[PDB]
Amino acid sequence: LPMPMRFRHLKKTSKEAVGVYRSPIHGRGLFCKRNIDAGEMVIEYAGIVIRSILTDKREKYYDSKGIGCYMFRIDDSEVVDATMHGNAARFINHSCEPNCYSRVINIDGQKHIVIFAMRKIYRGEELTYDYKFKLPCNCGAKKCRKFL
Ligand SMILES: Nc1ncnc2c1ncn2[C@@H]1O[C@H](CN(CC[C@H](N)C(=O)O)CC2CN(Cc3cccs3)C2)[C@@H](O)[C@H]1O
Ligand SMILES: [Zn+2]
Repeated sequence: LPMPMRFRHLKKTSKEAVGVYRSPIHGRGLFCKRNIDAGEMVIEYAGIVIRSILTDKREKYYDSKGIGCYMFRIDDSEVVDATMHGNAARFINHSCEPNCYSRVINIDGQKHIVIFAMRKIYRGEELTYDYKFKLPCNCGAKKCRKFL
């Protein structure tokens, strides 16, 4: 189906497809509640598209209030701040053998970060994507890069 058609009514279907639980990779993670077909649009990384130059001061503010800072870097100029207006996608952990990938899509003039299933994902599995950004990696994959 064309990309703009696939983006419509994710809020309703993502509440039934995924859930947030403790993760053995790190803290909390996103897990699937039912089998997700390969190529399927899982969830949007919801939040506010902000200027990248403002992330340093925004993260400093959040850290000073004891509020966890959830951000997804679009490019050198833009970042999605999911701290206040986010959804369950903000808990997606990194893996060197991910079952998901991130993409910046443009729907009716507006930018959205969406998560796609790279293979069929089975009930109970944690959803992961490759983070592009040393920090030690705990994905546990055979072909682990050992750092994020
Ligand atoms: N494969 C990995 N191996 C090791 N560490 C990982 C991996 N993959 C995600 N990580 C960590 O997770 C952060 C990305 N986070 C994803 C969700 C996280 N699991 C959460 O519970 O909130 C979001 C940031 C915001 N921080 C809030 C905090 C809660 C507790 C301590 S800090 C976590 C990353 O920057 C890392 O520090
Ligand atoms: Zn890894």
